[PDB]
Amino acid sequence: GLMQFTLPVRLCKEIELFHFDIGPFENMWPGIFVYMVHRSCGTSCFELEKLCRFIMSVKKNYRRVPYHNWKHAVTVAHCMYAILQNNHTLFTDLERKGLLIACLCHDLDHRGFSNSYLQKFDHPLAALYSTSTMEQHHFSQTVSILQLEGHNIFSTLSSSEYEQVLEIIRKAIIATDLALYFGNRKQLEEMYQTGSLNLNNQSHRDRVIGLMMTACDLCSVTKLWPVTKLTANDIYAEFWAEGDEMKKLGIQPIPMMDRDKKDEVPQGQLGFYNAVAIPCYTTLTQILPPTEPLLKACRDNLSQWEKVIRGEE
Ligand SMILES: Cn1ncc(C(=O)N2CCC2)c1C(=O)Nc1cc(-c2ccccn2)[nH]n1
Ligand SMILES: [Mg+2]
Ligand SMILES: [Zn+2]
Repeated sequence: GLMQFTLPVRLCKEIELFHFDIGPFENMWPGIFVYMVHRSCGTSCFELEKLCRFIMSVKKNYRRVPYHNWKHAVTVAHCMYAILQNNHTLFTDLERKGLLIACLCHDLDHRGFSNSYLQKFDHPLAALYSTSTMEQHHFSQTVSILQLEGHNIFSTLSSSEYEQVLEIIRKAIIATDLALYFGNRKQLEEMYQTGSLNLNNQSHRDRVIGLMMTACDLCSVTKLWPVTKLTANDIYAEFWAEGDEMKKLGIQPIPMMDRDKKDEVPQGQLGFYNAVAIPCYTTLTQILPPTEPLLKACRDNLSQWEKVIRGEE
């Protein structure tokens, strides 16, 4: 109870900033996550023995893939921490509880293949979940781990509070399906411009949390350029492996996943920043102004990708 998690000074200070990188020391990430729960939610909102066991079961159920791994989990959770600490009073206790866990669990048991590749492979999961295939699976994995003996970190919540947090986590994880992101941000864009946006309206809260989830999920594009650039290699390592697997199924993959179209990557990044990331953090900044540093960082990294194309690196 009187046991506070602490971090060395440089991390103590930098972890508060949107552009924080959690570092190459795997064994520190659990500690970094508990630190963030303790500062964001309180030291009393999870029994440490149950939280510690839950975290390590979540870690065990992430695969050793190049991008969709335990490091991605904790990175996405840190960006959510930075949003929550910069927008203190907007979020309920159950939202702070739910969303950090949502983020940590949001890619549980990812194989490093898209929903598209599962459907074309005809993977069993694609018969069980026709749309948002991996995302329904990640929610299903989250519930399984919550039901392991001694893992139920929500045990001391009322029956209704418990149902509310799992509903928050499910909507949060479903929203990381980027197919759902485009429609969600359009709706939020209209709602904000027309003045109809209302955070007392639950359906509107749900939309805002969906956007926050997209923003945290995409957060490699909001880092120092060397983090962004080197994370991009991991991202493309999964994409090219999927492109390889599409070729094995007899299907020419989209250029994004073709290791033969490596030359097209800089331009594909410009597309991605202009079509997905910049609009995401723009709308998020309008709805939550203290998240402006994510938009600024994203624009700086676009400008770095423009320099790669111009041959200035
Ligand atoms: C940076 N980042 N973060 C997440 C993602 C992303 O889409 N994710 C995470 C899994 C789904 C990206 C990304 O690079 N997306 C791209 C690349 C190209 C692209 C298009 C044509 C040619 C080359 N590349 N189009 N979209
Ligand atoms: Mg995902
Ligand atoms: Zn993710």
